[PDB]
Amino acid sequence: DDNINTLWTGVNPTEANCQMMDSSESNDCKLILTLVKTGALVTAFVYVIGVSNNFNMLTTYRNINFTAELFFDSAGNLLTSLSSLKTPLNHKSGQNMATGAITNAKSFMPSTTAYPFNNNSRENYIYGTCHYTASDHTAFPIDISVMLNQRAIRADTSYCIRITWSWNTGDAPEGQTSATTLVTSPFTFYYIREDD
Amino acid sequence: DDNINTLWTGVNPTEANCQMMDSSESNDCKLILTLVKTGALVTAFVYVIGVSNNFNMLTTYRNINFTAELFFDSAGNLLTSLSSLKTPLNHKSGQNMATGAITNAKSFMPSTTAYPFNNNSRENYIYGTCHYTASDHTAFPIDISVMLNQRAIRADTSYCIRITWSWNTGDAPEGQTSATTLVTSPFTFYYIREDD
Amino acid sequence: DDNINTLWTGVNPTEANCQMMDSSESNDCKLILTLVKTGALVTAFVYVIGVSNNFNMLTTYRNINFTAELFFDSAGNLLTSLSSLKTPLNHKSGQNMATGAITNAKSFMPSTTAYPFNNNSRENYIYGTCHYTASDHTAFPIDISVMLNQRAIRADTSYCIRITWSWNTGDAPEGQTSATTLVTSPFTFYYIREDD
Repeated sequence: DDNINTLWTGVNPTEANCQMMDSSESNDCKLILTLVKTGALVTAFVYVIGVSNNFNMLTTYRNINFTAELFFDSAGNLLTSLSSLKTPLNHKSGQNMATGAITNAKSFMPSTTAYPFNNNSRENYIYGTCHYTASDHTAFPIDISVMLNQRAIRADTSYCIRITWSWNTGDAPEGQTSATTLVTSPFTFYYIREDD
Repeated sequence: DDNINTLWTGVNPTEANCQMMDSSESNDCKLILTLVKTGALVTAFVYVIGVSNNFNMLTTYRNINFTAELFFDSAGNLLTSLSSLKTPLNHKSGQNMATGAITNAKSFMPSTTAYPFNNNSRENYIYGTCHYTASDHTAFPIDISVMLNQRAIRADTSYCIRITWSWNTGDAPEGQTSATTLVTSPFTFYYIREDD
Repeated sequence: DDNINTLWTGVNPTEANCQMMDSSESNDCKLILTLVKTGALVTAFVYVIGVSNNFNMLTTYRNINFTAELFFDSAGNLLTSLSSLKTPLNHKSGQNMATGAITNAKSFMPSTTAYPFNNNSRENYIYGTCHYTASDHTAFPIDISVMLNQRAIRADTSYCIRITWSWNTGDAPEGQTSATTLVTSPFTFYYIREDD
């Protein structure tokens, strides 16, 4: 069964499943996250679809960054209370999430052996790029940094994935006319996965 | 059988399988394309090998862009008449194309759930970069755009993939005298795929 | 068995497995390399973790380049005497290398059909980017070149893979004092895989 090789958020959820900004009253966006086991690695594919106004209007600032923090327990279960993503992940079931248990969730996690915790003498950072398309159809470039693991906030935080989208320009992607909706193009990164 | 997880053009076809330029009267290049299923995603691997003289000589201009348009039917069979690629895809058979029927061709296609159709409703694409190597061995950078399912053109056009290669420079990558075959380095992008 | 689809160095070997610099008297770094079969392609995942002082002190210079040269025989076995990597690859066994024989090693190799030997205006180099993280956590960008096949050196050198990391900047990545071990973020590239 190939569907269990995916651990994902589902494609275009009915409602916003992610609270990117602390200032928001509830989930302010749709986080689309797909994790695929591909040999010794995880293929990670992620992007964002703006939902709440204050989030979407971030396009109007010249200097912006927002982070999705995803925290997992010892079994590879998403800790919804601590994480930016507020609905747990599941296997592929069409364009949707399956509803049953997760098979070998742990082997979707970033290797603690390759990406350790609280080790000043090693690094866990992954850097990439993605884009936003403005109303004027110009490709606005978005920086993406990825930090794996690192310090664990809670006693049960056994694995970490943090994704920061940032940008810096003399000009803002968008005006105050608004009537614009923020969406990042997809970013794909790769990491080594933990065993069961 | 792993061979059915790939849908491609085959490696290095005898002669040009793609008519990239509107001005060409026939196939003017070899479009090398690999679509590999990787769980809920498709890994897409693409580059071009110039054949016709007029096509190879694009290296001599300061402002150049070319697009391969791929249209697919409801079963996911390439609509060759409408497409730049004039030869259908089939599974991996060694370094070449297999000759039988295609297994689950639709599950290679870009998801209409993730990528619905824009018929004047919206506007969008996905961005990357690749390079050309000049006779002086210097890496000339080429921009790549990818548009999924933006617009359906004929009644049987169930899926769209458009890929545009462009560059803009004060100098042309090759001189009039230093003119050789146009070849791109491979570009990889990823999309969420439709189900069977 | 999914483990045989992976061919790697293992995670964080106890001792340096790679001699990057010719000036080094023994292995001066840890080469982390993972090759995963992905249909008709191989997903190649590579980065380095510095070990020797001479190698770690590379962080203090403004213009640096180093290359890992990998040569394989007709059976797809790494030729250690010739290669920068001095320890053979094996399949996944947890966070480590398998110890037995290698299953279908040749199919992890770069296609001679796609990437021929010393053939003019044919096949191509691969260019990419990755990063080094300085003490202030600022991302220093590293250019990567990848060369497939191309020139063989010894009579049993049936396959070739070269990886060049280079950089050129107005400032050195680290200060003289704040310098620490040199570690690259992972670079992921793709090639068409030779068959069995």
